[PDB]
Amino acid sequence: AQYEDGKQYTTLEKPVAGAPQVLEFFSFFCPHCYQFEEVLHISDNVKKKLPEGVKMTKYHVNFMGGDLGKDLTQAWAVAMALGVEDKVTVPLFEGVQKTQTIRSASDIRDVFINAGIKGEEYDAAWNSFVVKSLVAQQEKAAADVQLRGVPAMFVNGKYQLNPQGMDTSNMDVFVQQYADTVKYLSEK
Ligand SMILES: COc1cccc(-c2ccc3c(CC(=O)O)c(-c4cccc(C(=O)O)c4)oc3c2)c1
Repeated sequence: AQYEDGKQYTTLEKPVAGAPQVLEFFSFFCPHCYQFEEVLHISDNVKKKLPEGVKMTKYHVNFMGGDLGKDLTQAWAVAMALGVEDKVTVPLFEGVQKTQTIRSASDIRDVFINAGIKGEEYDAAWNSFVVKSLVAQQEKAAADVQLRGVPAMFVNGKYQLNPQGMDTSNMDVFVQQYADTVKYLSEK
Protein backbone atom coordinates (compact mmCIF):
# COMPACT_ATOMS: atom_id res chain seq x y z
CA ALA A 1 0.00 0.00 0.00
CA GLN A 2 1.05 3.61 -0.55
CA TYR A 3 0.37 4.34 3.13
CA GLU A 4 1.58 1.65 5.53
CA ASP A 5 1.54 1.28 9.31
CA GLY A 6 5.17 1.81 10.33
CA LYS A 7 6.18 3.88 7.29
CA GLN A 8 4.54 7.31 7.37
CA TYR A 9 2.61 6.63 10.59
CA THR A 10 2.32 4.21 13.50
CA THR A 11 -0.67 2.79 15.36
CA LEU A 12 -1.08 3.19 19.11
CA GLU A 13 -1.18 -0.12 20.97
CA LYS A 14 -3.74 1.30 23.41
CA PRO A 15 -6.01 3.73 21.51
CA VAL A 16 -7.09 6.90 23.31
CA ALA A 17 -10.83 7.56 23.41
CA GLY A 18 -12.32 10.99 22.82
CA ALA A 19 -9.02 12.66 21.97
CA PRO A 20 -8.82 15.65 19.61
CA GLN A 21 -9.05 14.82 15.92
CA VAL A 22 -5.59 16.29 15.24
CA LEU A 23 -3.35 16.73 18.29
CA GLU A 24 0.27 17.85 18.05
CA PHE A 25 2.70 18.32 20.94
CA PHE A 26 5.63 20.71 21.00
CA SER A 27 8.13 22.47 23.24
CA PHE A 28 9.59 25.95 22.88
CA PHE A 29 12.87 24.26 23.94
CA CYS A 30 12.61 21.65 21.16
CA PRO A 31 14.87 22.51 18.19
CA HIS A 32 12.88 20.34 15.77
CA CYS A 33 9.71 22.11 16.94
CA TYR A 34 11.32 25.47 16.09
CA GLN A 35 11.94 24.18 12.56
CA PHE A 36 8.40 22.77 12.42
CA GLU A 37 6.86 26.14 13.30
CA GLU A 38 9.09 28.88 11.91
CA VAL A 39 10.75 27.24 8.88
CA LEU A 40 8.25 24.57 7.79
CA HIS A 41 5.00 25.96 9.26
CA ILE A 42 3.81 22.36 9.50
CA SER A 43 0.65 23.04 11.52
CA ASP A 44 -0.69 25.68 9.13
CA ASN A 45 0.01 23.45 6.13
CA VAL A 46 -1.72 20.50 7.81
CA LYS A 47 -4.68 22.75 8.62
CA LYS A 48 -5.00 23.92 5.01
CA LYS A 49 -5.46 20.30 3.87
CA LEU A 50 -8.07 19.22 6.45
CA PRO A 51 -11.81 19.83 6.02
CA GLU A 52 -12.57 23.40 7.09
CA GLY A 53 -13.90 23.43 10.64
CA VAL A 54 -11.82 20.44 11.75
CA LYS A 55 -10.42 20.55 15.28
CA MET A 56 -6.67 21.17 15.48
CA THR A 57 -5.21 21.10 18.99
CA LYS A 58 -1.64 22.02 19.97
CA TYR A 59 -0.28 21.40 23.47
CA HIS A 60 3.00 22.21 25.20
CA VAL A 61 5.02 19.59 27.08
CA ASN A 62 6.97 19.62 30.34
CA PHE A 63 9.82 17.16 29.75
CA MET A 64 12.15 19.75 28.19
CA GLY A 65 13.74 22.70 29.95
CA GLY A 66 13.05 21.60 33.53
CA ASP A 67 11.73 24.54 35.55
CA LEU A 68 11.35 26.85 32.56
CA GLY A 69 9.71 24.06 30.56
CA LYS A 70 6.91 23.90 33.12
CA ASP A 71 6.54 27.68 33.13
CA LEU A 72 6.21 27.55 29.34
CA THR A 73 3.41 24.97 29.59
CA GLN A 74 1.55 27.28 31.97
CA ALA A 75 2.30 30.21 29.64
CA TRP A 76 0.90 28.24 26.71
CA ALA A 77 -2.21 27.56 28.80
CA VAL A 78 -2.47 31.33 29.26
CA ALA A 79 -2.08 31.81 25.50
CA MET A 80 -4.84 29.24 24.90
CA ALA A 81 -7.17 30.81 27.47
CA LEU A 82 -6.72 34.32 26.05
CA GLY A 83 -6.64 33.11 22.44
CA VAL A 84 -3.33 34.84 21.68
CA GLU A 85 -1.44 31.81 20.37
CA ASP A 86 -0.78 33.52 17.03
CA LYS A 87 0.72 36.52 18.86
CA VAL A 88 3.23 34.79 21.17
CA THR A 89 4.30 31.65 19.28
CA VAL A 90 7.05 33.35 17.26
CA PRO A 91 8.53 35.54 20.04
CA LEU A 92 8.51 32.60 22.47
CA PHE A 93 10.34 30.30 20.05
CA GLU A 94 12.88 33.01 19.24
CA GLY A 95 13.18 34.15 22.85
CA VAL A 96 14.10 30.63 23.92
CA GLN A 97 16.09 29.41 20.90
CA LYS A 98 17.27 32.37 18.80
CA THR A 99 18.07 35.24 21.18
CA GLN A 100 17.97 33.12 24.36
CA THR A 101 16.56 36.08 26.28
CA ILE A 102 13.93 33.88 27.98
CA ARG A 103 15.37 32.44 31.19
CA SER A 104 12.62 33.06 33.76
CA ALA A 105 8.85 33.19 34.09
CA SER A 106 9.10 36.99 34.06
CA ASP A 107 10.95 36.86 30.73
CA ILE A 108 8.09 34.75 29.37
CA ARG A 109 5.67 37.34 30.74
CA ASP A 110 7.65 40.06 28.95
CA VAL A 111 6.84 38.42 25.61
CA PHE A 112 3.11 38.68 26.33
CA ILE A 113 3.39 42.29 27.50
CA ASN A 114 5.33 43.22 24.36
CA ALA A 115 2.69 41.38 22.31
CA GLY A 116 -0.06 43.63 23.72
CA ILE A 117 -1.48 41.46 26.51
CA LYS A 118 -2.23 43.72 29.47
CA GLY A 119 -0.19 43.08 32.60
CA GLU A 120 -3.09 42.56 34.98
CA GLU A 121 -4.71 40.54 32.19
CA TYR A 122 -1.75 38.16 31.97
CA ASP A 123 -1.24 37.80 35.73
CA ALA A 124 -4.93 37.10 36.34
CA ALA A 125 -4.92 34.30 33.76
CA TRP A 126 -1.58 32.98 35.01
CA ASN A 127 -2.98 32.41 38.51
CA SER A 128 -6.47 31.43 37.34
CA PHE A 129 -7.87 27.97 38.00
CA VAL A 130 -9.04 27.92 34.37
CA VAL A 131 -5.36 28.00 33.38
CA LYS A 132 -4.47 25.32 35.94
CA SER A 133 -7.08 23.03 34.37
CA LEU A 134 -5.71 23.81 30.90
CA VAL A 135 -2.28 22.80 32.20
CA ALA A 136 -3.77 19.52 33.44
CA GLN A 137 -5.43 18.98 30.05
CA GLN A 138 -2.09 19.29 28.25
CA GLU A 139 -0.40 16.93 30.72
CA LYS A 140 -3.25 14.40 30.53
CA ALA A 141 -3.14 14.43 26.73
CA ALA A 142 0.60 13.74 26.70
CA ALA A 143 0.21 11.07 29.38
CA ASP A 144 -2.61 9.39 27.46
CA VAL A 145 -0.34 8.73 24.46
CA GLN A 146 2.77 8.08 26.60
CA LEU A 147 4.54 10.95 24.89
CA ARG A 148 8.33 10.68 25.12
CA GLY A 149 9.41 13.01 22.31
CA VAL A 150 8.45 16.10 20.34
CA PRO A 151 7.48 17.32 17.92
CA ALA A 152 4.66 14.79 17.60
CA MET A 153 1.20 14.64 16.04
CA PHE A 154 -1.64 12.19 16.68
CA VAL A 155 -4.84 11.69 14.69
CA ASN A 156 -8.04 10.70 16.52
CA GLY A 157 -5.91 9.36 19.37
CA LYS A 158 -4.99 6.25 17.38
CA TYR A 159 -2.32 7.11 14.76
CA GLN A 160 1.04 8.82 15.30
CA LEU A 161 2.88 10.60 12.50
CA ASN A 162 6.27 9.18 11.49
CA PRO A 163 8.31 12.09 10.08
CA GLN A 164 11.28 9.73 9.69
CA GLY A 165 9.61 8.10 6.67
CA MET A 166 9.71 11.19 4.46
CA ASP A 167 12.19 12.99 2.22
CA THR A 168 14.03 16.03 3.59
CA SER A 169 15.58 16.91 0.23
CA ASN A 170 13.03 19.70 -0.22
CA MET A 171 11.39 21.85 2.44
CA ASP A 172 8.10 22.05 0.56
CA VAL A 173 8.00 18.36 -0.38
CA PHE A 174 8.50 17.27 3.23
CA VAL A 175 5.66 19.51 4.43
CA GLN A 176 3.33 18.36 1.64
CA GLN A 177 3.73 14.64 2.35
CA TYR A 178 3.41 15.26 6.09
CA ALA A 179 0.14 17.14 5.55
CA ASP A 180 -1.15 14.54 3.08
CA THR A 181 -0.50 11.78 5.62
CA VAL A 182 -2.53 13.64 8.25
CA LYS A 183 -5.36 13.99 5.73
CA TYR A 184 -5.21 10.29 4.83
CA LEU A 185 -5.25 9.29 8.51
CA SER A 186 -8.10 11.65 9.40
CA GLU A 187 -10.18 9.97 6.68
CA LYS A 188 -9.47 6.46 8.01
C1 LIG B 1 13.52 20.33 4.08
O1 LIG B 1 14.55 20.90 4.90
C2 LIG B 1 14.32 20.97 6.27
C3 LIG B 1 14.32 22.20 6.94
C4 LIG B 1 14.08 22.20 8.32
C5 LIG B 1 13.85 20.99 9.02
C6 LIG B 1 13.85 19.73 8.37
C7 LIG B 1 13.59 18.41 9.10
C8 LIG B 1 14.04 17.17 8.56
C9 LIG B 1 13.82 15.94 9.18
C10 LIG B 1 13.14 15.83 10.39
C11 LIG B 1 12.72 14.79 11.32
C12 LIG B 1 12.94 13.32 11.23
C13 LIG B 1 14.41 12.82 11.38
O2 LIG B 1 15.13 13.31 12.26
O3 LIG B 1 14.79 11.92 10.58
C14 LIG B 1 12.06 15.42 12.35
C15 LIG B 1 11.39 14.95 13.61
C16 LIG B 1 10.05 15.30 13.89
C17 LIG B 1 9.40 14.88 15.05
C18 LIG B 1 10.06 14.07 15.99
C19 LIG B 1 11.38 13.69 15.76
C20 LIG B 1 12.11 12.79 16.81
O4 LIG B 1 12.75 11.78 16.39
O5 LIG B 1 12.06 13.08 18.02
C21 LIG B 1 12.01 14.13 14.58
O6 LIG B 1 12.03 16.81 12.13
C22 LIG B 1 12.69 17.05 10.93
C23 LIG B 1 12.89 18.31 10.32
C24 LIG B 1 14.09 19.79 6.99
